[PDB]
Amino acid sequence: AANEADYQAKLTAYQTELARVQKANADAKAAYEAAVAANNAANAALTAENTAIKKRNADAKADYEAKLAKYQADLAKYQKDLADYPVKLKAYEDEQTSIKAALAELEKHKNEDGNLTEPSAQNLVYDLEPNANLSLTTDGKFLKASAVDDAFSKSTSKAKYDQKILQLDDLDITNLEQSNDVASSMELYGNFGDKAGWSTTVSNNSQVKWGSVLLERGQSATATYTNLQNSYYNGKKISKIVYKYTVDPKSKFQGQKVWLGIFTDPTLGVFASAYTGQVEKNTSIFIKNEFTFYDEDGKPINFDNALLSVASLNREHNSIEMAKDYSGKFVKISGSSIGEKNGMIYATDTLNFKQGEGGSRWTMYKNSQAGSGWDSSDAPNSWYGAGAIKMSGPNNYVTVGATSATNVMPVSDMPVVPGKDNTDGKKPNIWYSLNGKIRAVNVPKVTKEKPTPPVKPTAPTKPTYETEKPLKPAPVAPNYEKEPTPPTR
Ligand SMILES: [Ca+2]
Repeated sequence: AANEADYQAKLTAYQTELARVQKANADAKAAYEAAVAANNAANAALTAENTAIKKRNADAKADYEAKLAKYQADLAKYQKDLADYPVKLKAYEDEQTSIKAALAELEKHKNEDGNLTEPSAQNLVYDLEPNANLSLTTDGKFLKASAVDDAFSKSTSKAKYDQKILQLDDLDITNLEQSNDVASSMELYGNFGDKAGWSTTVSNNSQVKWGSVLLERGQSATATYTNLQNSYYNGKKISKIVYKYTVDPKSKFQGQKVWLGIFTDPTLGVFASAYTGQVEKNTSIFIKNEFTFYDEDGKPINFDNALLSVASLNREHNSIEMAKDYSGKFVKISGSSIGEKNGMIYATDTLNFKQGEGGSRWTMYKNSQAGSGWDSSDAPNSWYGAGAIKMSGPNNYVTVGATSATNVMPVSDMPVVPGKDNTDGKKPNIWYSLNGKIRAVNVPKVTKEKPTPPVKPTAPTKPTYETEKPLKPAPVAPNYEKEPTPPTR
């Protein structure tokens, strides 16, 4: 019995100790598991973070190399321009000095025939653009090329048409006023394509193409000319021109419609007509012109006394072609029949159709007389029917048109041409163009652009790389203590 009691006492001690050791390990395991949880959360986040870090460094690297490609190019252009700067500037200064001297010399002849009364250089080179592209908007009607062709083949222009000639001033617009003549967009017509061997009254040294529209008073067509290759302002390339043509409500042509033929070559101008087959007395047709020239960057060019040519201002015994309501200042060419009166530019004192008639000095068309044929782009004395307008600013305008003489002055103030009636009706149409082809003689031209100081590009900011962090090592397994040995009797 004594042993048994002893054994039981030892047994109790064992059981209690065993319990302690177990609870101790259980708590030890609880901690280990908690450590494992944290370690796993740390690595999981560390992995996802390292992956992200890997991505960012890749992007930063790529974006950087992308900036270097652009930099490498801009830097190459900068160094090149800086190298050329002095040579370009020299050409500029040299020409400016040359122009200054030419102008001083011209001062001595400013009152001689063909000379601009107020000596000036022409900083606007704008006179030939055969490859120009035309795009039109309008609040009027676009006319099918086939409709224009059919119109030329009928009525008053038929005789010429059958002779392979497109006589614009004979075109009867009566046949362009039907709904079936309206096109869904601009269409070109002229002596090209299947009519490449035909003649037109617009030019006799080149093929011409034009888009057509039918407009009423107050309606307009806005032409955007691009792909210009030979035009400049102060030597800087002119890449685009936006020109808006509006039918002047004050036009007195009979009827409500006007045919507008806009040539793809902007320097060729436009043909405007309300001619319906018969001449009209007390008639007129005026077209308002609003235009802006743009540089290569699409920025409007702010003219500084550019010279706009206003030529071929015909004045017959019963008809006056004129320019009015214009921006800028009129500059007269000495000896020219063209002057300014009552805010209008035209042959103010004499006619200019035939020498000896109405005080005209020369005949507009070629004949047996010396100096005849002044009305042509190449005539040496084409200045006889021309003048100029000095313009400044990015937005300029001028209204050009033809009107019966009786609308401008009483018959009593008119030149008399024996055998001709000054009240004779006329056709309400006109061809005209506004460009930089000044007809005055020896006008100095600006061809060298003043270079701007090259702007050095900035090397791209170095990429910011981040390092990936080392993954955390797993927790160490705890060393659980042994359990006591049960006692024996
Ligand atoms: Ca003319």
